[PDB]
Amino acid sequence: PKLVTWMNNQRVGELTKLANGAHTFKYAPEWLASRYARPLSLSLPLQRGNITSDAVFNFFDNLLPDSPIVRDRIVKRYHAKSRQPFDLLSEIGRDSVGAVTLIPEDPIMAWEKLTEARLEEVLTAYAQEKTALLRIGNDWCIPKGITPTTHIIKLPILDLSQSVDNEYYCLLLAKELGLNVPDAEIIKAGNVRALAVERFDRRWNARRTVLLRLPQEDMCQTFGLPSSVKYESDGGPGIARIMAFLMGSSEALKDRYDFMKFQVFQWLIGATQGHAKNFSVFIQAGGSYRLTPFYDIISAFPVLGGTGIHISDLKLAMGLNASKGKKTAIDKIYPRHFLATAKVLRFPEVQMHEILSDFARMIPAALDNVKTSLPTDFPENVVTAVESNVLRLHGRLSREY
Ligand SMILES: [Cl-]
Repeated sequence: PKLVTWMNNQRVGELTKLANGAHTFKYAPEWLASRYARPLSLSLPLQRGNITSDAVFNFFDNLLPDSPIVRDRIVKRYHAKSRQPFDLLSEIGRDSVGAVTLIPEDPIMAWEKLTEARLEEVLTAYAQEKTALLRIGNDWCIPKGITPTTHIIKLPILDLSQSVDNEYYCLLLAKELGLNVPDAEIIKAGNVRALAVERFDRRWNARRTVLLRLPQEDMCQTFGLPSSVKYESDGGPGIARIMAFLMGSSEALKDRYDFMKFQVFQWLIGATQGHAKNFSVFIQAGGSYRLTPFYDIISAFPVLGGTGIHISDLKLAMGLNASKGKKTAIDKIYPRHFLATAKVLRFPEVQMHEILSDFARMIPAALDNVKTSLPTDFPENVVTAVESNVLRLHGRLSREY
């Protein structure tokens, strides 16, 4: 009942599942002795004894997809012993988010190039269902052994049939507006259209002979919480808890500014799904941390008017301060709410003003610039929907900034 936990080529410790179902973790002495040792999670601090808190089960369970439907698929695909976490990671824990590599108790870089036909096949087998591949030059490949992947691959997902184009667009816009986000590309293989997002939890060495995994954990993990409480309405962290947390980042000022800037950005693009698991931090040597780039960005604008949903129904996953409580409706949110929030969280008014004024003058040019990076077959309705609504909200920044 053990899975050895590795960080690149270093043994970190072991995950054990006792006979009664309890999960425990124990760091390896060689790991702890390193003057550069870092915990697996800020919720699992470095220590010599057996860790038995719920933070253990929660940390590892948060490495898996949230969806029971996706988990059944995983058990079926690898014939996993059960749907239980320990058993799923026994099958797919070799390459996961961050740098944790889980290998059953019972290297050289190598890979296999895939043909367009083969790539189409691989992708047609896949909250949503996502996989990962290794990019070598302009070819998509399957890594061999412990060789890591470099890109998260997402398939189309309320008609969220254009979620691939939606996210591509949002990521391009975020980058154009100065936000820290991964690059992405729309890949076409036969009749499949998927989004390949470059992973920021991976890094090639200078000579390109070794691809390293970078340790990171999302906000539920960092707080020892189960994925079940990822939404603030369920007791999960919101802007206040995360901002407080970021005070201790090795890049406090830049991370708080970036996180606040991103809240304004989600509001402008109608991103209604920015829950706690959509934020992560890199865990660095010694246990210090800093915010990773932003990810999993999708606009709810292209889904408007569909199932009868109006713009008035769009709500931010993490609310802002309101005179009498919180402000969550994108359609009712204005700059005063961001400034009121900045104030109570001790985020400088001058910085909040800069963020608002920068979007005020840059949005129109950013929207035009993004168009050159869209493929000829990009769905116009997505551009139309996001563009018109972003400009509509952007007007509110101009009637003051
Ligand atoms: Cl509201």
